[PDB]
Amino acid sequence: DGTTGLSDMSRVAKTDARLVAYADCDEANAAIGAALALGHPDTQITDVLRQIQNDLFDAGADLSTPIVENPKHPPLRIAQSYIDRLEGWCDAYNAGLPALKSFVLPGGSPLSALLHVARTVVRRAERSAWAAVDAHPEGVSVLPAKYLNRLSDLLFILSRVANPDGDVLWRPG
Amino acid sequence: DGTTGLSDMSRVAKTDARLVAYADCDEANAAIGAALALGHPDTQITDVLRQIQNDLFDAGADLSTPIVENPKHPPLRIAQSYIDRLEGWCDAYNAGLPALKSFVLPGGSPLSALLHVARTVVRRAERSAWAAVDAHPEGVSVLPAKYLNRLSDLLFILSRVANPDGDVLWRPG
Amino acid sequence: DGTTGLSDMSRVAKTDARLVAYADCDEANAAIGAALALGHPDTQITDVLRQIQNDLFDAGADLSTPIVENPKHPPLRIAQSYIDRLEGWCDAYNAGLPALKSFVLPGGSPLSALLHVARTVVRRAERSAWAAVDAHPEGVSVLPAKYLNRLSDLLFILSRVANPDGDVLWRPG
Ligand code: B12
Ligand code: B12
Ligand code: B12
Ligand SMILES: C[C@H]1O[C@@H](n2cnc3c(N)ncnc32)[C@H](O)[C@@H]1O
Ligand SMILES: C[C@H]1O[C@@H](n2cnc3c(N)ncnc32)[C@H](O)[C@@H]1O
Ligand SMILES: C[C@H]1O[C@@H](n2cnc3c(N)ncnc32)[C@H](O)[C@@H]1O
Ligand SMILES: [Mg+2]
Ligand SMILES: [Mg+2]
Ligand SMILES: [Mg+2]
Repeated sequence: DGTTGLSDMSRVAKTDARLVAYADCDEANAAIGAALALGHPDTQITDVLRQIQNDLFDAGADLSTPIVENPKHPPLRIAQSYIDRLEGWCDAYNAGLPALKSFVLPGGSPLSALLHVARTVVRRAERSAWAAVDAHPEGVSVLPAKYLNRLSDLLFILSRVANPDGDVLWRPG
Repeated sequence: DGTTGLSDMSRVAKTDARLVAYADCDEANAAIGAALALGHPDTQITDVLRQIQNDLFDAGADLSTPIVENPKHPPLRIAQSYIDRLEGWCDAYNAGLPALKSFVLPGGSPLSALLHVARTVVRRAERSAWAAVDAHPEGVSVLPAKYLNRLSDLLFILSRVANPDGDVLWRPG
Repeated sequence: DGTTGLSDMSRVAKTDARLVAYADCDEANAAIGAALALGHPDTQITDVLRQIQNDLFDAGADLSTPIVENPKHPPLRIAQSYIDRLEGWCDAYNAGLPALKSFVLPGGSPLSALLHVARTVVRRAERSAWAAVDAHPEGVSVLPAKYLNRLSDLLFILSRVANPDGDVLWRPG
């Protein structure tokens, strides 16, 4: 006990950096599910987020599958197209937003507040994904971490779109 | 400052593995409290979850109390009966559920979404509980970690029971 | 990739203890935003929490700014006045509360449940803040960690104020 398996049945510590990486993707997936279930976004944002939840499972499958020279069967890996899709969504959803000069106090709607929670969890997942690469520079792909990086940018953008209180700004004083 | 006490007044780093373990049990307890307060489960599931919250405090008391040869007064420890009770709940609640072939996108009801959040926090708590044992193989009991392990199985089962959207499945594509 | 910048443009690992500290302040800020957006506290508690969200950004700016002998421009730092303000709020809000003899099961209202979630995240942020100091005893200030320490005391107090189920107590049995 205290051990479990990767996608290739390889035994691993429940403390393992790869497992912590795709476990945090799970936590991020749940956080996005909470934003959907309690924030009730419009149908278009709902479809975007549901697609991200699908992507996050693709990222966890990538992280749970060691990189090998020639595998038994082709592995599921994140690709740059995943990230370019997030970039496209960022541009579209950020186009109507006014310019931001300072930090925003997270909150507002249930949807915007929960998108902020998901943002911070996703960024925690990203930190874990980079720690997985640091531990296995040759065995772990960096695209999962790069996908999580841009996802937090998108979640921040969507949190602003969804906020009816507008941008409540941080006054350093 | 930066130090605190275990159950025996022993001084400990606020970074300590045992403290991180029972602190994550606290976070898991709060997550379950959110599922209750926002998901409004039926009275039967409410009683199950409230009992788990009670168990989690028993687990934290176990984790905060070093194992010693003969203690001043008898310690509160998790027992196999705690875990067998969770196993019994898993079987009962999983009996009516259809067979699952793939991963589920967390979400659906407020209750099912928040049970997914609690699931991922509990699994984070489990990882912390195993790290506590690794650091003190002789001083920390493994039953807290084993209880958290099966609790995440139950929370997954309950999340399916509570979901009115059924199982929204991950399409790897 | 896998690197980012502190407030002084210094390059840093996305695993860095200082970054993990002010990232957890962000997560705590979001958690408080969720309590506001879903718990709908009265106007007075709303103003207290919004002020704390402002303080947390001040703490993150402190943590992201290395301590130096004579800086280019004066840094934003947490002060004892921040903490004394939290102490004042604790006393006021705890005055009407009955004496507590045991642990409370987190939950109750949406507000009180989410204040418990925020409490546990803030305590996680505190642990991270102390780890930042341990890593840079001379470069990181301890007042951010001390502010987070007392904030968790206040959030516990407010969670009791907000709970309509009163104190649901842990029975170790
Ligand atoms: C990595 C991993 C995860 C990671 C990341 C997964 C991801 N993002 O892709 C995380 C931590 C998120 C995870 C979570 C869970 N997992 Co998991 N996981 C694994 C693992 C190791 C690899 C999965 C994978 O990525 N395969 C790669 C993809 C491409 O394979 P695939 O073509 O989709 O085929 C998979 C599915 O059909 C899946 N599957 C088949 N039947 C079932 C039934 C259920 C309920 C689930 C969830 C999956 C499942 O298993 C196949 C092989 O992986 C497998 C064991 C293994 N060695 O394969 C366990 C495994 C799939 N996990 C399992 C379980 C139980 C779960 C959890 C319910 C644990 C929990 N209580 O929280 C959750 C469910 C989360 C959710 N939303 O559905 C079980 C499912 C079997 C069962 N009926 O008990 C497995 C088989 C391990 C085990 N034997 O206990 N897991
Ligand atoms: C481990 C520990 C926890 C851990 C795990 C606890 C668990 N799962 O059992 C965690 C991190 C979850 C925790 C949380 C908190 N704790 Co604590 N904790 C401790 C500790 C170290 C041991 C508790 C224990 O498990 N005892 C074993 C069981 C079997 O003992 P028991 O028979 O139940 O007797 C206990 C209770 O009566 C309890 N108690 C007595 N009066 C009060 C009043 C309050 C408000 C609470 C919460 C408890 C409490 O203290 C007795 C001795 O432990 C004690 C200090 C110590 N050395 O005992 C502090 C202690 C109980 N904690 C304390 C506090 C303040 C809290 C928090 C409010 C901190 C916060 N701001 O979040 C939260 C409350 C969480 C909740 N839902 O109620 C205080 C309570 C005293 C007070 N009035 O200020 C103590 C005494 C430490 C201190 N002096 O500051 N804690
Ligand atoms: C530390 C830090 C944070 C930390 C802690 C911040 C804190 N608690 O104070 C955390 C992790 C919380 C954080 C979060 C984010 N940050 Co930040 N962060 C930094 C950083 C390194 C220092 C900020 C600071 O504390 N300055 C000290 C205070 C006193 O300075 P100030 O007088 O307030 O001046 C600042 C503001 O005007 C701010 N600013 C100016 N324009 C904009 C626009 C936006 C959208 C934001 C959020 C801030 C911002 O930048 C100035 C210089 O820091 C800067 C880069 C740098 N080297 O300065 C990036 C920076 C401010 N962050 C940035 C971003 C993108 C974000 C996030 C949106 C990331 C995300 N996707 O989650 C979130 C927003 C969180 C929120 N609620 O608003 C950007 C903003 C620029 C832009 N338009 O893209 C910067 C400039 C880095 C970058 N170039 O990518 N960050
Ligand atoms: C926006 C600012 O937040 C910090 N930063 C960058 N990436 C992350 C992450 N994944 N998690 C937390 N903080 C991060 C850096 O300091 C950056 O400059
Ligand atoms: C279900 C899959 O999730 C991983 N796994 C097992 N236990 C945990 C845990 N506590 N936290 C996160 N991931 C876990 C293993 O890879 C297992 O096979
Ligand atoms: C109240 C009890 O909780 C533990 N404790 C103290 N500070 C923290 C923290 N920031 N996070 C988690 N647990 C903590 C100590 O054991 C203390 O005695
Ligand atoms: Mg980034
Ligand atoms: Mg398990
Ligand atoms: Mg404290």
